[PDB]
Amino acid sequence: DLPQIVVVGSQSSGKSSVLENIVGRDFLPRGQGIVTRRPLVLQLINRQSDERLADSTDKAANLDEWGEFLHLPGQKFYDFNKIRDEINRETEAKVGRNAGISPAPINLRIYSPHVLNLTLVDLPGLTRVPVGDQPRDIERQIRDMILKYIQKPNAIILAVTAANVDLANSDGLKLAREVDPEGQRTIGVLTKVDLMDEGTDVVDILAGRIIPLRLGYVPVVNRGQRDIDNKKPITAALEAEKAFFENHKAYRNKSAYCGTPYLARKLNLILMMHIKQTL
Ligand SMILES: Nc1nc2c(ncn2[C@@H]2O[C@H](COP(=O)(O)OP(=O)(O)O)[C@@H](O)[C@H]2O)c(=O)[nH]1
Ligand SMILES: [Mg+2]
Repeated sequence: DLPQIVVVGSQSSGKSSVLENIVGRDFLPRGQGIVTRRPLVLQLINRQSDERLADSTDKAANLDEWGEFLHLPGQKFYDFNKIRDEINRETEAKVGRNAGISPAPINLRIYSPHVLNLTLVDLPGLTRVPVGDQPRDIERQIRDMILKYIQKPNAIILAVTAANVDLANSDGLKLAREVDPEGQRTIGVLTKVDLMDEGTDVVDILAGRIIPLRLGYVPVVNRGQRDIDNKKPITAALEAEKAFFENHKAYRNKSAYCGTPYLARKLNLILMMHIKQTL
C-alpha cells in the first residue's frame, strides 16, 4: 500500500533508539529483557503550534505534542510514559512477555512541531539463540516476519547496523540485499559510533568502499545505557550527538551528513521521491 520505512537489523542494533532520537522524546519500553515483539507502525505528523496535563509524570509534556493509538480511539496521550506503558501492555496482551512474537501491529500516531512526516515500522530484531520462553525457531519466525514487510516494493528498508561490529555480518544488510539486491530502496544507519575501537571509524563505509548503497549510510549516536538509567532527555542526547561529530577528526568536515537530524531529512526526502513513483 502506502510507502513506509521498515527498520531491520539484529537485536540490540539500536533500532528503537533511532526512533526515539527522531521523535525527540523517549517513549519506548526497555529494560527487564524487554525487546520489540510486535510491529510498531509509527506515524509521525508535523503540526506547527491546563487540566489535560494535570496528572503527567512526564516533565516535558505539552499541548503541541501527543500520541494516539488506533486501538484506543479518542484518547490523546500527552504523557510519553503512558505511551511506553500502553505499548508494553498491548504487546504482553497478545504475546505475553519474553516469549514468541506476533505480526499484529501496534498503530501509534504522534503529532509534533519537531517531527517530519514519516511512517516508520519498528520490527523485532534477529537473534540466534532462544532465551526465556522463546520458541526455538525464533530466528526463522523473525526473518519471515521481516521478509513479509520488506518484500513489498513500497517499503523503504532502513538497515540498522552497529558500528562496533563487522559490517559484513549485518543482518539488516543481508535481508535488504535478499529483497533489494540493487539497493534501490535500502538506506543504511550506523549506530554506536561513540563505542568504536579507538583508531577506527566508518569513513570507508561512507565512501562506498565496503558494501555500497546508492542511498548512502548515516552515522548516529543514540543514548547509551547509562544515559537511559539516568533519564537523560533525548534533547540533551541530540546536543551530544551533534558535538560528537563536530569534534571528531574523522567526521568534523562531513558533519552535515552525520546525525539523526540529517537522517530524518534524508528519510523524508527519499520517502517523497518514492511516492512520486506510484500510480
Ligand atoms: N553508546 C551507545 N549506546 C547505544 C547507541 N544506540 C543504542 N545504544 C544502546 O544499545 C542498546 C540496544 O539499543 P536498542 O535501541 O534498545 O536496540 P534494538 O533492539 O535494536 O531496538 C541499549 O542499551 C542502547 O542504550 C549509541 O549510539 N551509542
Ligand atoms: Mg526494537
